[PDB]
Amino acid sequence: GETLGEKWKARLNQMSALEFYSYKKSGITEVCREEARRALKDGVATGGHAVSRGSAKLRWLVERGYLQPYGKVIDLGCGRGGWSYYAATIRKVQEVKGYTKGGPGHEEPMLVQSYGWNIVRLKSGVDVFHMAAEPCDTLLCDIGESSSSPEVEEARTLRVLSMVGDWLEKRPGAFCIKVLCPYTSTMMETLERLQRRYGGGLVRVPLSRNSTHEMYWVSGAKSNTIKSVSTTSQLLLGRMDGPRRPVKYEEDVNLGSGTRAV
Ligand SMILES: Nc1ncnc2c1ncn2[C@@H]1O[C@H](CN(CC[C@H](N)C(=O)O)Cc2ccc(F)cc2)[C@@H](O)[C@H]1O
Ligand SMILES: [Cl-]
Ligand SMILES: [Cl-]
Ligand SMILES: [Cl-]
Ligand code: NA
Repeated sequence: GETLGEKWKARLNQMSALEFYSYKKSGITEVCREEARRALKDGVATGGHAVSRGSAKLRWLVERGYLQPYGKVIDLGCGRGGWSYYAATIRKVQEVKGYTKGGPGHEEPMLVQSYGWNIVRLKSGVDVFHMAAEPCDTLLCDIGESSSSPEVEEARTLRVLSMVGDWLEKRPGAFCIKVLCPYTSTMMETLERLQRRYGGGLVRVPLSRNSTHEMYWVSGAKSNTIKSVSTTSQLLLGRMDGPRRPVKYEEDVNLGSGTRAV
């Protein structure tokens, strides 16, 4: 039986360019990035700006208690560093190590001086699938590239989750892991097994675009896998009908400036 998410994906692939353009942000939550983009383009490192939209996504989770970062944070797939720099502002966090592949077509770490920047070490040139897991207190991972093929998205998600398992075996107390494809029958079974083994639960972040079914597996959630995924599928399906709905806005995160004592 085709799941609601698989029905959503088939409809998404049937949309014309114009339908997709109007659908992808219909009714979502967004931060306005115009000020940060201008400041970062002008080389301003001290204005508090987030380096990417990722800081707002992690903020949404942390402010609601979906995880409580602390201690040594490892950020797999850090990109420019939006999760790493947000984590560095958190009182209980004491060290942030981000790893990202970089190279052609992939974002490099951005060096800025938001609050806590001196406890952040971002390393490019690192493929985390070839990296030995190391102990940490908080494990973050934001890897997963969209594909028009749900079979490709499932294969990519299984690859991420297999890799993350090696890190979870070190028993971090807090975690946030992107799940690109939660919506196939096989994926829901896999995620249920992983929740039984490592805990946590799935949450949909409302800053995600309607064009992806990504959910985050986070240590502070506790929810039925099938219900949480199906509720998201129905939400995304419902937004395909009717008029385009307005975007809702937070102000972009401001991460301040200055160093931290450690
Ligand atoms: N195997 C990999 N090893 C290391 N880094 C990788 C690997 N595969 C992908 N990446 C990089 O992961 C980043 C994913 N970003 C992270 C955003 C970050 N949390 C922030 O807040 O700035 C999200 C993402 C972007 C594009 C996309 F298509 C899928 C995910 C990227 O920089 C990858 O190069
Ligand atoms: Cl990715
Ligand atoms: Cl991927
Ligand atoms: Cl929950
Ligand atoms: Na690059």
